[PDB]
Amino acid sequence: MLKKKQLTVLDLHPGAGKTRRVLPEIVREAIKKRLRTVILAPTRVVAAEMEEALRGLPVRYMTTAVNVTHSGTEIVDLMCHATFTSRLLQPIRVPNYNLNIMDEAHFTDPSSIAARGYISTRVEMGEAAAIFMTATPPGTRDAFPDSNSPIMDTEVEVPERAWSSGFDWVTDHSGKTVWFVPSVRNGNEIAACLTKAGKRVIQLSRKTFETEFQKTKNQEWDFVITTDISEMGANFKADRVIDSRRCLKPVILDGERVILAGPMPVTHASAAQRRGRIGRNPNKPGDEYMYGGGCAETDEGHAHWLEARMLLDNIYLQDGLIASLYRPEADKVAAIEGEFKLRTEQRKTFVELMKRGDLPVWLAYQVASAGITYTDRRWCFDGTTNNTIMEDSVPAEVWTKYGEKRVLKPRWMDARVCSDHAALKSFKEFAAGKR
Ligand SMILES: CCS/C(=N\c1ccc(CC)cc1)NC
Repeated sequence: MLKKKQLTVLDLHPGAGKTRRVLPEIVREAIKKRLRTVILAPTRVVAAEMEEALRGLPVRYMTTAVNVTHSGTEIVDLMCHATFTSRLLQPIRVPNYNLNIMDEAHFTDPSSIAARGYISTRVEMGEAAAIFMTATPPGTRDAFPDSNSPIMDTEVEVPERAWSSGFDWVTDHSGKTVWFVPSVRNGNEIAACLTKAGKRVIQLSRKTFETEFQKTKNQEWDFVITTDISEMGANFKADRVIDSRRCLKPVILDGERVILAGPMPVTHASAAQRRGRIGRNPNKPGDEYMYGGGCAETDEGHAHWLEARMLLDNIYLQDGLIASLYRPEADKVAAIEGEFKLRTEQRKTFVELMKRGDLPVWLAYQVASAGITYTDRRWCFDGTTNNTIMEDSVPAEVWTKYGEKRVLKPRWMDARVCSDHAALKSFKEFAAGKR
């Protein structure tokens, strides 16, 4: 695997030992061969689990999720997928790693797709080797792969709202369940229904993941209600997965707005990953997987692939060349390579709106390409009446940095800035000039 050119896809089934068994062997060989190596973790939780599997080995942890006193002589760096992509975009020089290892290489967030694009392009140019570790490579059509122990698979109607009757099997269970819901708001309703029935529930989503995940180890629970973020290496000591088989899909309409379409079917890769949370202990056969819908290729036309192109167009590769998306996932978007390339100043605004502004990639691009500077928030208020953001059935209001009370009405509407209470609160703070 460890030779210039060559991208290897390590596709062992979920729980086969890619992270705890194969990864340390690869790292030992890389260090023996003096290969400058990067290990890409999807989340800070996976970064912490990787330190445990790699303990002793000289690895430089470029994350605050690990508390290690480095020696300065490490030739292996470990960082999150987003950090790698972020450093590539920023003026900081990123080493030209001879070996690029991506754990949970199926992650569909824009920064993970862009990282795959950049790395596979360097490999195609003959400059580096790469290893993509995932049980579900792009384009997988099997939602029921192998497991460490047999799983009972059952197609059943799964509630997506609070219920009074008709789903006794859900609450009659005496074990631990991980339940995948299509959104934070849908999970809040199911969590409330289960709590009212006497169950102890933990909720996980992208924003709360590190803090709330600790509770799955620190306390006794009956249910974990989670969004699709738990498909990325989140390990639970559970005996059942309930899977709605649904997700929200960001869709760019007329090149002018982003809506959260659906809920709609998950991909086969997402279903296999959700199911893959259980059946991991060869001594506990019979873990259950209850699923409530079929799979579909909902990654085609999904905004994340277009956002990945906006990122790759603004990353230096060599002269005017631009990194292409990883070949198996390149047809998911219809885009011209280079169409989102920004001049140095607008590029800096683009980066700062994502990094400091915490805006979605698509929204950051619309603001930066319009020649608007980072601190100029007049665009949050001068959109059409149909772009009015609503808070509890009434127009949302903020005090501008000037001291004026105004209705939140952005020139570009992206549904992700107000898809839950937390997102709308962060967007209100941005529109007010508070970051
Ligand atoms: C706070 C009261 S309004 C204010 N600025 C303006 C000025 C003009 C207009 C358009 C009539 C709106 C707003 N600053 C504090």
